[PDB]
Amino acid sequence: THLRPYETLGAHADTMDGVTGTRFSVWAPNARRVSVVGQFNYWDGRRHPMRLRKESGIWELFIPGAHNGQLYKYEMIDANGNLRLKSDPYAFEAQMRPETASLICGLPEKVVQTEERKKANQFDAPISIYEVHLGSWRRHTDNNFWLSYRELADQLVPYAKWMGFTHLELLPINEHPFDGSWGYQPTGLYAPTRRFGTRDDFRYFIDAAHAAGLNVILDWVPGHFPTDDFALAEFDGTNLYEHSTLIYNYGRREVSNFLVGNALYWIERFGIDALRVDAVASMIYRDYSRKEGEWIPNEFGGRENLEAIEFLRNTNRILGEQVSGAVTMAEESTDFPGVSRPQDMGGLGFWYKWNLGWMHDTLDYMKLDPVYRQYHHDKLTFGILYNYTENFVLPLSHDEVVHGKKSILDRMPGDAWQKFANLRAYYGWMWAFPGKKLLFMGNEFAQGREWNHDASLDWHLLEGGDNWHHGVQRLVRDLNLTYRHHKAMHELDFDPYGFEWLVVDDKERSVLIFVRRDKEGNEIIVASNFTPVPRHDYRFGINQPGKWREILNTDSMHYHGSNAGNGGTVHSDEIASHGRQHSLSLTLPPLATIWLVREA
Ligand SMILES: OC[C@H]1O[C@H](O[C@H]2[C@H](O)[C@@H](O)[C@@H](O[C@H]3[C@H](O)[C@@H](O)[C@@H](O[C@H]4[C@H](O)[C@@H](O)[C@@H](O[C@H]5[C@H](O)[C@@H](O)[C@@H](O)O[C@@H]5CO)O[C@@H]4CO)O[C@@H]3CO)O[C@@H]2CO)[C@H](O)[C@@H](O)[C@@H]1O
Ligand SMILES: OC[C@H]1O[C@H](O[C@H]2[C@H](O)[C@@H](O)[C@@H](O[C@H]3[C@H](O)[C@@H](O)[C@@H](O[C@H]4[C@H](O)[C@@H](O)[C@@H](O[C@H]5[C@H](O)[C@@H](O)[C@@H](O)O[C@@H]5CO)O[C@@H]4CO)O[C@@H]3CO)O[C@@H]2CO)[C@H](O)[C@@H](O)[C@@H]1O
Ligand SMILES: OC[C@H]1O[C@H](O[C@H]2[C@H](O)[C@@H](O)[C@@H](O[C@H]3[C@H](O)[C@@H](O)[C@@H](O)O[C@@H]3CO)O[C@@H]2CO)[C@H](O)[C@@H](O)[C@@H]1O
Ligand SMILES: OC[C@H]1O[C@H](O[C@H]2[C@H](O)[C@@H](O)[C@@H](O)O[C@@H]2CO)[C@H](O)[C@@H](O)[C@@H]1O
Ligand SMILES: OC[C@H]1O[C@H](O)[C@H](O)[C@@H](O)[C@@H]1O
Ligand SMILES: OC[C@H]1O[C@H](O)[C@H](O)[C@@H](O)[C@@H]1O
Ligand SMILES: OC[C@H]1O[C@H](O)[C@H](O)[C@@H](O)[C@@H]1O
Repeated sequence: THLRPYETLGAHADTMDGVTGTRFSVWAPNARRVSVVGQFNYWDGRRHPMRLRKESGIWELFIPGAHNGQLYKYEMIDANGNLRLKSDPYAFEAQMRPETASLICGLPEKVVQTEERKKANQFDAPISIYEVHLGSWRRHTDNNFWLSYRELADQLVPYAKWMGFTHLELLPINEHPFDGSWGYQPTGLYAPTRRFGTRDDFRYFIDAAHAAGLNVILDWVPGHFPTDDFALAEFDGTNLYEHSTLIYNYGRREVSNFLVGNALYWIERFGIDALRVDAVASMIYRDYSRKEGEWIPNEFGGRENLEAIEFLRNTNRILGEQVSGAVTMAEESTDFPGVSRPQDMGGLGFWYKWNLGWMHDTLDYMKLDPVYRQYHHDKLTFGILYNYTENFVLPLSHDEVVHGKKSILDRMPGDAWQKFANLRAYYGWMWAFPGKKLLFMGNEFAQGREWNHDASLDWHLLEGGDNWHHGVQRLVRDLNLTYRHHKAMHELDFDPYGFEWLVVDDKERSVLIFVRRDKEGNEIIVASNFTPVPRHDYRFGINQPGKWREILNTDSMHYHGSNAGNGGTVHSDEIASHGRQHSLSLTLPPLATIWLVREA
């Protein structure tokens, strides 16, 4: 019953005696005095000094005629007799950057999650995420002004839906004061940033996404305490939200009530269908060793923060009980055990983990010159080995395209034509490899310079006639749309059944072949030739003979590939290859991957 602090704390419309006003409550149990100051009383806190309930530590007071729209603050004298104003930790709407004051409105209406959105999160579901930072995806050209939440509905959602993505993941939209944090250093946890409009424009924007068939993942930030002025730091003159840099005292009921509630709020009150936490490693460790001693099983040097580890665990359980169908995802880098394993098994309790190791391993490989990929087969092949230890998302995130890491396009080897060929052949490996898929805005049309959180994306790359960039984009649209159609590509991602090697070592040629199969037993053959060399009459074993039809060739004219493929429907011919009792002779185009389906 303390899992929706937001439903009662903060500032909410109420009616007393039949006189409309607004009701104010703030948790500040070591204050000597609290007052609401606002427009309604000309920022004079003498007028409306609040009332303390010693039992709970909450200050209360109802102001008549105070209506939503009007800015306010809490002016307290803290526990030590100092004087400061505080912004509402439960501000649902806030002034913009330097202004930093809370606007009064209430909760939006609860949003009920459809059976359709709930199926889209499930492990058997095709899950292709399109990751976006709203502040830098497009801009108005003349102004270089931000697209509003409302303009983002007009543009982003038709564009995400068009491209065939399944989900839409936004970098944090909690209110924060500086752009370059990207939103991962917040101030107002319950307020969507005013950059792009009002709280209800945000609503209108996710409602619009919903209506177009997209789920919305939201980067959630319980890991980074709010360091700035008016934040929570030393909230009532004591260390209230924080511990004696700065970490939340998660062990304290009201703080967990604050943060677990934040999750329910975003899910229940805006209809967000999934939350992700960046940098769990930061949250669950700390720089210094415990110093009480060594009561440490899973040796981590005793810098583990158990208090925080219980928090993630407890949050996942509550989110399971209370809002089933919404899910949570994590990115953790210390190889911590079982971030995506059930809490009961002792895991963190997250549903999917970002597969940072597979992204590191593949890009390195793809980085290399095609003439050396013979000596590094392991980076493609060892991926499957660890796959069944987590429920993985193949990332290609915003973090991999910034700060001196070249764009994903810049890492490819070739002379121009080569250079795009890798990408087209890469993506079609990625989409065929076990795991859900996440891709960051810009990668889809093979942008060339790094992402600039301070600028629109180089959309101009797609002005002009069909070119290399139109080809990466169109391929991706096909990868998705074919990915979504074939149960094989997504049903058994986490079952050893769903994947089987057909050619783990043909190392010299750098050729790799495997299949993905669903629960019925239908298979899809995928073939990648990671060397610029074309390959004809290539032969290898199959489990199922019959008619095989090329459903996607990475190399085709539309993607500005060679356009040279196998031709038409291929029929299996009995020859002995790899002891499978059936073999195929195929064209392995140059720097391209191939996908085959078997015609009945
Ligand atoms: O050499 C001269 C000059 O060059 C440089 O200035 C360039 C900027 O540095 C550079 O950023 C680029 O600015 C880009 C911008 O970064 C990028 O986001 C992109 O803008 C897109 C919009 O996002 C997109 O919407 C579309 O705009 C639409 C709009 O959505 C729609 O509502 C309607 O208004 O139609 C618009 C199109 O007309 O497309 C644009 C671009 O295609 O592109 C920007 C480029 O304009 O380019 C600047 C020009 O050089 C150097 O920085 C400077 O030192 C040099 O003096
Ligand atoms: O231009 C826009 C285009 O959009 C739509 O076409 C898309 C298709 O709907 C979609 O299936 C996909 O087409 C793929 C195709 O699936 C894939 O097999 C591959 O086609 C290869 C052949 O496999 C290969 O044999 C070779 O064709 C040879 C042929 O064998 C030979 O007998 C002789 O005819 O020479 C041919 C040379 O082309 O190469 C082709 C490559 O085209 O790649 C296709 C393109 O990706 O994607 C299509 C484009 O998005 C609409 O259906 C269509 O009306 C529109 O024109
Ligand atoms: O429309 C009048 C005025 O609006 C804006 O100024 C207001 C601020 O936006 C608002 O935050 C508030 O400022 C208070 C601070 O938050 C608080 O820390 C302390 O300094 O008390 C202030 C109020 O005295 O109120 C002001 C206006 O009173 C806008 O920025 C102005 O351009 C505009 O003139
Ligand atoms: O033609 C390139 C074009 O593709 C997409 O435009 C879509 C549009 O989003 C849909 O609403 C519908 O009209 O189909 C169009 C393509 O046929 C992209 O949205 C757009 O950026 C791009 O220029
Ligand atoms: O000056 C560079 C940038 O610094 C910070 O990101 C500020 O929030 C932003 O307003 C400014 O443009
Ligand atoms: O720096 C950006 C450039 O990187 C590489 O040169 C790409 O080939 C080119 O397309 C892109 O414009
Ligand atoms: O498949 C033919 C290809 O051979 C090589 O990759 C060339 O670099 C490229 O220009 C050509 O298109």
